[PDB]
Amino acid sequence: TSDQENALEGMKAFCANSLDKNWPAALLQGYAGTGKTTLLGVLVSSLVEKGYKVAVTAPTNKAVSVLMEKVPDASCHATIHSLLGLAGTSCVNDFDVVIVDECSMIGADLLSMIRGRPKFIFVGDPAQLPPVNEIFSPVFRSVGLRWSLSKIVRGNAIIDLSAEIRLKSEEGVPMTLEDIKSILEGKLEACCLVSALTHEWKEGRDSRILAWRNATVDFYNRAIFSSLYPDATTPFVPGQTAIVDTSEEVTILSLEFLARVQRASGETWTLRHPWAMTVHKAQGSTYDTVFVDWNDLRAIPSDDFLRILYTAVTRPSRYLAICH
Amino acid sequence: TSDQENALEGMKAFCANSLDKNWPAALLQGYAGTGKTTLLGVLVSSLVEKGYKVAVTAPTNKAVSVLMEKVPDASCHATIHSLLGLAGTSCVNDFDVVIVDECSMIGADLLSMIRGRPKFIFVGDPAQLPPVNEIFSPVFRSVGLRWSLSKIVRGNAIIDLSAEIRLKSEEGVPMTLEDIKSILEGKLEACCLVSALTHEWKEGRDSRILAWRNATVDFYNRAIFSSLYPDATTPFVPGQTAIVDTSEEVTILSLEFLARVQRASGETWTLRHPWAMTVHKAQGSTYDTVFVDWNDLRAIPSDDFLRILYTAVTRPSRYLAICH
Repeated sequence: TSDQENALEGMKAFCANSLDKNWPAALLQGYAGTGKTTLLGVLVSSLVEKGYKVAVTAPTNKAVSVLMEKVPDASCHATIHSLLGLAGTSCVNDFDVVIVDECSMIGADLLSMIRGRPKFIFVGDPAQLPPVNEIFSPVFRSVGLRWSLSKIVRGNAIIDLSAEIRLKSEEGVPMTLEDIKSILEGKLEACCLVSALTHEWKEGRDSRILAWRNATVDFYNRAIFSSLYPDATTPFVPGQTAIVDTSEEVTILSLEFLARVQRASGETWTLRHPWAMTVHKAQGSTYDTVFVDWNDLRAIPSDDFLRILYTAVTRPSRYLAICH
Repeated sequence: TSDQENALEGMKAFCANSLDKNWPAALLQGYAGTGKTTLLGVLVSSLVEKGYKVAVTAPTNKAVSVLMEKVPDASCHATIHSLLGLAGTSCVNDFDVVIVDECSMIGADLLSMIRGRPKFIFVGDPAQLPPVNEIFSPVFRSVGLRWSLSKIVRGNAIIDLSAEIRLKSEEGVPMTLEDIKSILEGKLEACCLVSALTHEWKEGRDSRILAWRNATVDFYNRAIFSSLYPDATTPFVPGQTAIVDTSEEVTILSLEFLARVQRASGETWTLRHPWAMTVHKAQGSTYDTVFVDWNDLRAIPSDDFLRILYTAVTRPSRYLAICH
């Protein structure tokens, strides 16, 4: 690869203090289909082989949960709040290299309290949404070392649609459903809901709908709750997966204004459906195969488009479907 | 070079339509001492040798005047307002490649009316000041192709001070005059005013002082006017160089509420001293050897520092001096 190895060779030397010292920063800036989360495996493998103490970190629990499968050579997979005790005790000084991930939603306060003795590396995508009440992630305003990856390298349709969306974003012509149909013809990786994903859930596979909030994702969740379990005697059902750490999926083991929440894998404890949801809560978390409701994203927004569509087309891992 | 050739190979192919089409954008993002204005010579030479019709453009007349010496192989060195007739006639369609320069001060309106049939390439530095009433240049928010250069490659002191300023910018420790003295000891490329640069002007060399405005650059200009010409019979003197196109130096040939302004080189016509000036008006324009008044930049600003100091240390070409 052209950009990938250039970005790697130089981070692999900035970590080893080959460059000038007192630089506690870096950047990657990959778009999609680039090794924005692929070259990190090689980097972490090399650093562990070098004898360092690396930590792979993410702002959300779902992102680091994915990273566990993506990066099986790190040491302290944790949330950004758990490596510094921000909200137990800060364990950051025990590490030599910190590799932050999905930094596109990282707020300014995280940069303010990201200080530490190890070398911090940031990974993000400038084409995704910025954090709430904030227009462009401050990590991209980094004045120190920088790197950039702008390709779609490696017969695919999940990322080709995102590339087309980005292409139409930099020029004035908008993107309308006829363009979607004309680009999604023959690829057959898109189907350009309630019963379909209910049948999916009967088989076991779980999906989601990337609609807006406060008006759609409750009507698009109560229907699935009624259809999947015909009898509704309790707000939840044993064996169901639930949502709220932050934005972490939990299992349900029993009930009773009382409930039970099996957290993590084996951690049972005591104390939001996972089907209908919003693109904002989707940022950073893949949620596997997902369906996209075009009639919601096209209707209300008029300026954020081509950026809401991005970060919504990149969520699915193998199957995407747009419904009109 | 590592980053330079990677940035070149890829622009040299995006221009030739080797990549995907309908991408009317690019980026370079060099800091200082990088080939942010050096690899452009090679690029333009290759494109002219390829048979294209390239145009080297800048938002200010001083920047393109410098580019004429830096780039002697272009075809239509002009202001950004002259290649599109924004304010005669737009000549942009006659060109195949447009290479914009010093894009760090380019406003959003320039991106809005930058549309055209040729392929537009943007060059800028994220570490410099943003355009007025605007926090971060929209060109860096480009979603299309991107490139980055972050080095100080190629016993020098004019850019080493800027590198140190940037290094102190990304961490919480500020930079104070004792640090300036400790870094500027033995380098002897800095002297860490009125009489000194008046003696400079008697010899012929002209310098400047990068102070603030509305309070300092008038007292720091009237004194030089009185000292350089002991008798003050007219606001200007024949043979003097003057300032205000926009931010373009002109000569004075005669006077008479009447005057004469020899514009350009040979263009005589009819109708701000060049000594004391502001860092804002300094952006993009080198103004050769310059002196920097530390007591002005240190006193009033408290947040913009390390960014006002940048774009003020990079203005001089061969000699820098800081006075306290």
